[PDB]
Amino acid sequence: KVFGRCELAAAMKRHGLDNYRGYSLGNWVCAAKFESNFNTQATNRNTDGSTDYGILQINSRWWCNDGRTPGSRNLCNIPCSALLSSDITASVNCAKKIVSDGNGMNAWVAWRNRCKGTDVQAWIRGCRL
Ligand SMILES: [Cl-]
Ligand SMILES: [Cl-]
Ligand SMILES: [Cl-]
Ligand SMILES: [Cl-]
Ligand SMILES: [Cl-]
Ligand SMILES: [Cl-]
Ligand SMILES: [Cl-]
Ligand SMILES: [Cl-]
Ligand code: NA
Repeated sequence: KVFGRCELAAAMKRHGLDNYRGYSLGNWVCAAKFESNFNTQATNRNTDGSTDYGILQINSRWWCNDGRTPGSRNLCNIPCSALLSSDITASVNCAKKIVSDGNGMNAWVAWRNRCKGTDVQAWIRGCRL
């Protein structure tokens, strides 16, 4: 599924991601924009052989099982395919773990490089929330 901007903001808020660990909703929408362009089915293969999955491009090195990332963990206790669903529950619940791991949203390099320090409220501007 390719979410609309405000549609995704609303779904993230319903799943409790707004201000989670102090990160306002616009931070999460901005991250999803640059990770996946709001496409739940996005996948991308990393140089180390791991793969990133879903709207927040969650990595199989640590967070989900795909059966093809040697030496990896599955700390969200999910198949990586669950991160591609039109229902964002699994991605949100796993993102909550990731953002709590110590480095906050810097875990998403694209958030650090493209969202951090910017006017992230623009990503939710105009949305009925
Ligand atoms: Cl689509
Ligand atoms: Cl957009
Ligand atoms: Cl915001
Ligand atoms: Cl594996
Ligand atoms: Cl594990
Ligand atoms: Cl699995
Ligand atoms: Cl949803
Ligand atoms: Cl980047
Ligand atoms: Na894994």
